[PDB]
Amino acid sequence: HMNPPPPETSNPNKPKRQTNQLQYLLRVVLKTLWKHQFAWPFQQPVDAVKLNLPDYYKIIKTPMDMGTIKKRLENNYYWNAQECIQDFNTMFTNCYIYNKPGDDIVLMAEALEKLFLQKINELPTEE
Ligand SMILES: Cc1noc(C)c1-c1cc(C(N)=O)c2c3ccc(C(C)(C)O)cc3n([C@H](c3ccccc3)C3CCOCC3)c2c1
Repeated sequence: HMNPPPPETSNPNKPKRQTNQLQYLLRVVLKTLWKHQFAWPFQQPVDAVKLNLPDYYKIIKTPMDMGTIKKRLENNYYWNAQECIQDFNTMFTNCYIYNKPGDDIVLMAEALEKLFLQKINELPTEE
């Protein structure tokens, strides 16, 4: 079994705009989650080959990780903040679907999600 290529993070055909919400998602949300004590497994795609998980990419068809989110924000890949919020939600839901409730990785994802939800509640109004 092989890992798939990582998610796309740049498309120069996609229109680009800088908004206070997108700036907040990179400088505040992504930065805060990146620095969390439990963030390291979420900083790059699930390495199914290294971890010998041949079923991971049979179950998870929409993989997502924070390394991908960081690059999509830097590349102005998202036109609206909701597309970015969806990617974080996909990353958390993937972890919950693949792993058993109560497993260490799930507890780590739940701690990151609690922090994420706190920062999203503080999402600034569109300027
Ligand atoms: C995120 C995420 N969501 O679902 C999974 C599935 C993951 C996910 C993603 C990755 C990754 N980015 O490659 C890694 C990862 C990378 C390297 C290592 C080494 C070789 C240093 O030991 C262990 C790793 N685990 C463990 C695991 C290994 C196998 C099964 C479950 C957990 C976790 C690590 C945190 O402490 C609880 C155990 C990962 C879990």
